[PDB]
Amino acid sequence: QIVVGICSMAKKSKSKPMKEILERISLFKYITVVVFEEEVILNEPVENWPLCDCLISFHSKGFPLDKAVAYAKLRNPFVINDLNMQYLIQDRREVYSILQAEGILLPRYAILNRDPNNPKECNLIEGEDHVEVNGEVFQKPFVEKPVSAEDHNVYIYYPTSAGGGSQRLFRKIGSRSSVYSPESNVRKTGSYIYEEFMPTDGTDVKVYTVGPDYAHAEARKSPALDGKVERDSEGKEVRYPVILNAREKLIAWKVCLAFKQTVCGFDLLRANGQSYVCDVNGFSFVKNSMKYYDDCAKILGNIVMRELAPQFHIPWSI
Ligand SMILES: Nc1ncnc2c1ncn2[C@@H]1O[C@H](COP(=O)(O)OP(=O)(O)NP(=O)(O)O)[C@@H](O)[C@H]1O
Ligand SMILES: [Mg+2]
Ligand SMILES: [Mg+2]
Ligand SMILES: [Mg+2]
Ligand SMILES: [Mg+2]
Repeated sequence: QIVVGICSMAKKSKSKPMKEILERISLFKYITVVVFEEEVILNEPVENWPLCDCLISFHSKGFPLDKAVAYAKLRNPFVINDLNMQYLIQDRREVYSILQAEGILLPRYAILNRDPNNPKECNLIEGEDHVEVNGEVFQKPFVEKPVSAEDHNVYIYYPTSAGGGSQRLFRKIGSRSSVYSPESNVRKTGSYIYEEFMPTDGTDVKVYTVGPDYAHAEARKSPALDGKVERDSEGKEVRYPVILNAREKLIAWKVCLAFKQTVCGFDLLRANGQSYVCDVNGFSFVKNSMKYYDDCAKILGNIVMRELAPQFHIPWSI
């Protein structure tokens, strides 16, 4: 049988969507799924990791990407989500750089790099209602994102005309995804991307690809101006229906290919009659959609069969 190896932290490998999708992939007659134990990933050298013919592997906090890369070099499996690109996905500067090169619309932005080596170096000037970054003016409202994509402490600064202060976003704690601060001055230490605030209807469009020709999208309330998480009478976070237009289906095709991540999530801001990518997250599954589980598993299984059936001498059509 063709072995599909799953290599990620246990929180990811044992998540409900993963388990649901792996169940369905296992339904393919000629595929066996092997899920790598976290103790093995963390503690064993790659020479002892299980064999696989196709590798689905992805970084999250604590994951040794260096080892996954070394495993792939050692065993040369068919890789679903490219491993080296996952270093770049961790850095918002690298993400924005790739997006620009693909001709993908994104917010106007400037990178402020703080090198602690040089103290004479100053590339940001702050005024009451704007910053100047590398000589470029960003009037409030603007967004300030840590260069680390894993750092979810993204701030938004309000104009004096709106009451000033700032909204501090963070990884969702229970009932809140952000909070207002009276602080009107930008952060003094660290490197950041400053970007123009894009006016939307108050929602984010979340896109989930499974290869470049399949994209699932849904909307959620933005944490931008209000941190209170919306919850249904059951208890789940409230989501809204979305159908991607032609332009957006093309954005999805480009993002999937440009980052070499078969399974990829990214965010769109629908503003001023266009759609702007603000964030590229890499490996991401939809939660609580049976149709997504069905489609994702079928697409992945078909990708594996198409690629590997020939060398395994398995009958397979188109
Ligand atoms: N330029 C922008 N204009 C308007 N809203 C923005 C802008 N940039 C980010 N936002 C809002 O702030 C949210 C968080 O920014 P985002 O870049 O997604 O941060 P993140 O920390 O990478 N979040 P996550 O999706 O959990 O990985 C977005 O979902 C938008 O609601
Ligand atoms: Mg099977
Ligand atoms: Mg993708
Ligand atoms: Mg995001
Ligand atoms: Mg992100």
